[PDB]
Amino acid sequence: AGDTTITIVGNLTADPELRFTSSGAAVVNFTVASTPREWKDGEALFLRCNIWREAAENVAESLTRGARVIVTGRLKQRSKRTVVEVEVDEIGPSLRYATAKVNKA
Amino acid sequence: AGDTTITIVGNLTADPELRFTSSGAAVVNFTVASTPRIYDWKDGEALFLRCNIWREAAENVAESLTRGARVIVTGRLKQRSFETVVEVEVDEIGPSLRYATAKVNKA
Amino acid sequence: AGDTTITIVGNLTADPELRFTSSGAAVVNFTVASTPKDGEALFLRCNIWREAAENVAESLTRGARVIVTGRLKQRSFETRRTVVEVEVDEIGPSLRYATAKVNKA
Amino acid sequence: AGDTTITIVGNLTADPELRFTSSGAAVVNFTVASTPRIYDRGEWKDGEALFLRCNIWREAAENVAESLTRGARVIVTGRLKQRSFGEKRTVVEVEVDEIGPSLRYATAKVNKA
Repeated sequence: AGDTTITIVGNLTADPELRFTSSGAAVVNFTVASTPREWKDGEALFLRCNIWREAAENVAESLTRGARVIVTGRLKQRSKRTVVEVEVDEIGPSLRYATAKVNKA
Repeated sequence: AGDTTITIVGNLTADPELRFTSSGAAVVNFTVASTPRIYDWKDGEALFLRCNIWREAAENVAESLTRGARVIVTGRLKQRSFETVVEVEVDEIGPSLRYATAKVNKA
Repeated sequence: AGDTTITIVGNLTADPELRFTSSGAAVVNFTVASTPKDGEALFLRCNIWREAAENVAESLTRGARVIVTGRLKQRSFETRRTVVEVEVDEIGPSLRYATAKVNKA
Repeated sequence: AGDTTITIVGNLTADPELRFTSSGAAVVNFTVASTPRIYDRGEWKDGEALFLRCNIWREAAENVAESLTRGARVIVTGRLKQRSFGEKRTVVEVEVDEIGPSLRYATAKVNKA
């Protein structure tokens, strides 16, 4: 029934925006700034991603603005206007230019 | 220096419209209607992704595909300026033989 | 859990191997030759079943350029090992260098 | 011209193994244990574990060695290569492009360079 999956590597434009909903389900919305083609150049891409629950909490606690992340999910369309968003499936900080102490839970 | 590659499986919303550009390069723009099936089964809302395929690959698509067609599309996400949108820079495309057959003609 | 999905583009090394089971279920096994002209060819084995399998067998032939999606799987030939295969989910002929007449079912 | 990029999510089977080469250029080899969760009747079912060998080079390799440990849940992107390991057997590996720790079950203190 058709589907989509995407992987992107980019930087958070700002610190993780935490909130909750009527359930008590943790929601974070953040944008990844990715610029294609380090040599040459592209035209910056801004993708909005949404991550939910446990994962959302951990994201908020761990990542900050400018952070270089690796994101996976599907594409989703927002609502007379449409916008493409990412239903984050997994996300983590790229260890290409950084280190991290990891804490299991 | 991030980057972003995507793969989608959908149906063309309409026959491929072939066009061109200042250089000569054939250009085809089309939309893929993809409807993800969720956990609960449930068929969540339809997605409409615009895809651009250029040069020869574009020509072949225009010749081969028609509306309704179930396709398999790979590429990268790109933004065009508003005042914006997300589009696919198709890298490869082809008709999913999940519900059909095809007579393939190399060049 | 874990994401083991993959998409690949290559050519079929040979005409697809149709075949059947006690059930009467169709199984095709074929190999995709992909070269990452920086290279060194990669040979992935792919298995596709039922209806889709039948369609492939009828449509595709050796040398064919295809677009394949599925998950990596690991199979047994464990002597003195394990091999990686693709559980094809969707497959089509890449229109990059060819045309095709579609005919839905 | 072929496309062999892949993304996987799994857990390191063991602590990252750092080593170098003729150059002094760093190299890490590790394995990711991924187990897909297959659906039939329905009801979840796991399914046979996959073990993919990944190689990551240079500064990224150093960072990995310093940050990650065995059991760690990672997100790896890269390309599949074939090498030559019945006498000369062949084995599919990942040329890691980008890697990081999945924040799905954990937090991390990130520190740039």
